[PDB]
Amino acid sequence: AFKPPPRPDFGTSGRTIKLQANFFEMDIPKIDIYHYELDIKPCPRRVNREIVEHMVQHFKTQIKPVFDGRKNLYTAMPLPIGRDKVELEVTLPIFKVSIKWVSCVSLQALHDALSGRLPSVPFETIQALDVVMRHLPSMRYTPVGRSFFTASEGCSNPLGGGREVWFGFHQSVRPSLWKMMLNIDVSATAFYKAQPVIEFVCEVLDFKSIEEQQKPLTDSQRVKFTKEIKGLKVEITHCKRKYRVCNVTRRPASHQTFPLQQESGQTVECTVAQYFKDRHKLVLRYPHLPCLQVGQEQKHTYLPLEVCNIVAGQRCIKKLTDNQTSTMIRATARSAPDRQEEISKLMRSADFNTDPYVREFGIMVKDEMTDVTGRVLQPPSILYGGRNKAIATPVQGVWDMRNKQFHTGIEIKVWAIACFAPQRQCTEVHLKSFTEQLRKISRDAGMPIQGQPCFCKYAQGADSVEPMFRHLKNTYAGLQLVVVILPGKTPVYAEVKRVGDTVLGMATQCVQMKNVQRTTPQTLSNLCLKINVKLGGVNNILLPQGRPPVFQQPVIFLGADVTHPPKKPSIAAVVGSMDAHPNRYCATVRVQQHRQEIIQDLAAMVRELLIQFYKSTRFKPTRIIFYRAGVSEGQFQQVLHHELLAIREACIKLEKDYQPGITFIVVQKRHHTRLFCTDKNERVGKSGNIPAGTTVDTKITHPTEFDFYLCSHAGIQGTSRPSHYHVLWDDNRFSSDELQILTYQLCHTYVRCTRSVSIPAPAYYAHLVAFRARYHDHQALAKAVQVHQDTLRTMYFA
RNA sequence: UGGAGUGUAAUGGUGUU
RNA sequence: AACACCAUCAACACUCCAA
Repeated sequence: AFKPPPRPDFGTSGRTIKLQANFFEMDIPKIDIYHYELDIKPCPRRVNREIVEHMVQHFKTQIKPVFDGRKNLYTAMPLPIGRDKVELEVTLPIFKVSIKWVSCVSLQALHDALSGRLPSVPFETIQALDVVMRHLPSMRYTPVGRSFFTASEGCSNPLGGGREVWFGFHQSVRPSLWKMMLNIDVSATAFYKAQPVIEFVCEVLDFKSIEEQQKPLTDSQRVKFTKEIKGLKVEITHCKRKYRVCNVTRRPASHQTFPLQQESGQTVECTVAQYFKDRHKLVLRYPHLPCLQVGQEQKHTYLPLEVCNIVAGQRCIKKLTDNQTSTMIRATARSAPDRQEEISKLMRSADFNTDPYVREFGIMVKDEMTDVTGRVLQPPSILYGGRNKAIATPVQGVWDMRNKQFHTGIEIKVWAIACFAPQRQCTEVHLKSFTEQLRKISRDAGMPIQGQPCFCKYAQGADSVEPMFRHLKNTYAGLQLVVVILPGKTPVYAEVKRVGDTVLGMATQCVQMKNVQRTTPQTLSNLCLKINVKLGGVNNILLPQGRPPVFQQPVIFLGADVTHPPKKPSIAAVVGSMDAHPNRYCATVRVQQHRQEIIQDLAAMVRELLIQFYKSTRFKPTRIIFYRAGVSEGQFQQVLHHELLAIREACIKLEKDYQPGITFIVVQKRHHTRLFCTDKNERVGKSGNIPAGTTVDTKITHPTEFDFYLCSHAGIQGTSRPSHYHVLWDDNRFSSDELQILTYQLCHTYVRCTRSVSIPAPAYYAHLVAFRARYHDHQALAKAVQVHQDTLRTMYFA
C-alpha cells in the first residue's frame, strides 16, 4: 500500500484521431540551479517580490534571481555565500532580510528522471521550474488563486456598472514522457473598471452623464452606490495615495462637516468643499455630489468624487445581473476551436521566450501546442428488453429508447400523488393530463402504469409529510411509489427525502410544478428511468458478450466521493455494484471530520457492500475495482496509504484469508488539460469538441506511472473537460486497453439518462449519495444519514 | 425538484494601533 | 473589530434534449 504501479503498456484499441493539447514543450538545460532560503522579519507576497527586487539591484556590487514571494529563492548561477546566514538591511520609501544557502537543484537528474534512468521525478525540481516560469507574471500580471489575469489590449469588454471582463491564464510546469512541458489554460473573470468614481456613479446609476442631475435624487441612490462601492479601493488625484472607501456621506460636499484640527487650537467645524477650496486651492466642479468616507469613522476622512479614481486590479464579488452574466458567458466558455485559438493567441502575447527571468535560466518554450496522437475507443452495445429485446447503439455518446423497452420493466399497479403546490396555480386538469402523458410514456418504456393512482391530494407545509406517508402506507396494500409535486426550491423536498429514504423505506419521486403543467415526452421518459430504477428494476445492461475479460470472474465495482459543508461534519459516500451487469448499486454513507477528504470508516463501509454483494450474487468478488473521486494529486500518498488498507482490511476481517485484487483508480474532472481536433472534419457538434470516447495515454501523461485521459461524453456547450484517471494501485494487473475500455463501458451504465457520462457510473452515484445525505451533537447527526432497511436495497439516490 | 454538459472565499493558526 | 501572513475540491448561471 506504498508505491503506485508503473504503466504496463500503451493502448492500441480504437481509431486514432490527430489531436493537440494545451501543453507546450519546454527545452531545459543540464545546468544545476542554486536554492537559497530567505528570512524576512516580520508581509504580502507583492511586497516581498518588491523587496527582493530592491535587494537585487542594491547589492549588485557584492552579489538575476527568481522569487517565490515567500522566504524561498532561486538563482541560475552561484553567488558569494556559504551555509552561514548572511543578513542585511533594505529600505522602502524598511526591512531586514536574511539570505541562507539551501541546496543544489540538478536538472541533469531531471533529464535522468524523464528518461528511463531514474524512476522518481524530483518534486523540488518541478517546484523550482514553476517558480521560474511564474516569477515574471507574478509581478507583471494580476495573480488570482493559481492563475494570472489582465485587462484587454484593444477593445474593452464591459459588464455595466463599474465592472468589466478581464482575461487570464493558469500556468503550471508538468512532467512528461521524455520532455518537460508547460500546461497552460485560459480563463476569464470580472474586475472593476479603472475609471473616475464620478463615472462609476454615472455607470451604476444609469446616467448618460454626471451633468444630467445637479441635486441628488434620493437616499435609495445613496444606498445603491454604497452597496456597489463599500469596500472598494480608490486612488486620489491631486498630489497617488491609495485609500479604502468605508462609507458614503449623506450630505453633499458643500455641507458635509468635520473637525478640522488646524494645528494648535484643536478643532474647528469645516465643510469638505470649503476644505478643498482652501487647502488644495481646488473648487469643486460638482460640489453637489456626496463624498466617500475613507479610513476610520472616528478619523472622519471624506473625499469628493471628482478627485477619486477607482484603482484597477479589483475583482468583483457582488451579484451579477442578467446582462452581466450573459455577456460573461457570451465572451467565455466559447467553442473548442475558439478556446484553442485563444490559448494560441495567449502564448503569442505572453511571449515567454523573450522574458528576461525566463531567458536567464536558458529555457525555451514551444509557441505551438503539443501534438498528440490519441485514439477514440469503441462504444458498448446497450441491451434493452421487452417483447422485442432491442439493442441501442451509442452514437456520438448518445442513444435513445426509440422502439425499445427496459431490460426489466416493472408493471406499476399501485401508486400515489401528493401535490405540495397551491391548487390555485396547479389545477386538477394539470394533474390528470400529466397522469395520462406519464402513463403513455411509461407503457411505451416497458414500465406500464396499469391504472389510475389510488391516492391524489393537495397539501402544504413540511409538517404534513411525516404523518401522511404512514397513513398512505397503512391504507393501501403494497403501494410501490409516492410522487411528490413541488412548487420549486423548498425544504419540503428535504423532508420528503427524510421521511422517504430513512423512516418508512417507501420509494418516493419528486417532480417540479412546471413539468406537471407543461409536459414534454423527453422529461417524462427520463423520469420513467428514475422511477424504474427506484423500484428495483433494470433499465438497461451492458451487452454480456461484449465485455472485457475481467467479467469472466466475479468482480465488484466501488465508487467513492466526499462532500464538505459551506462548521458541520463532512460526509463520505461509497457505493457498490450488486450484479454482474453491472446495473444495480447499493449505497453506504458516513459522517466525518470537517473537510477531511480521507474516508475514515471506509473499511466498515466496504465490508457492508461486500457482504451485500454476496447476498445479491451468491458469489465472492475475486476482483475489486475502486473508483475514488474527489482527491487531488497532493493527497494521493495519504489516501492510497489509508483507504487501500481500509479496503484490504475490510477484506481480511470479513472471511478467512480472502484477499481479492484491488484496483485503486482516481477520477479527476478538475484539471487544466484541454484537447482539440487537428482535423477540422473531426470536430463534433456546434462546440466542435472531440468525439465521446477520446482516449490519450501518451506524451502529455505521467512519465512512469499509470494514468490516462478519457473524454467519455459529448460536449454540449463550450469545451469538454476530459476526465483524468490515475491508477494508484492495481493487483489484477490490468492492461491499458482492458481498463480503459472497462471504464468507458462503465460510463454507459448510468441509469438516469440514455447518454454517456463524463465519469464512470460508480463515482457519479457516489457523488449523488453524498449530495443526497447533505439534505438529511455529532453522534446524534451520525444516525441521520442511516437510510431505511428497505431503502438500503434500492437506488434511492438516483 | 426530467437529464446531461460547462462557465464563475470558509476555517484554524500565528501577529498587529 | 478590523487588518496582514502560513497550511488547507458548496451555490448560481447558461447551452442542448423546432425543421
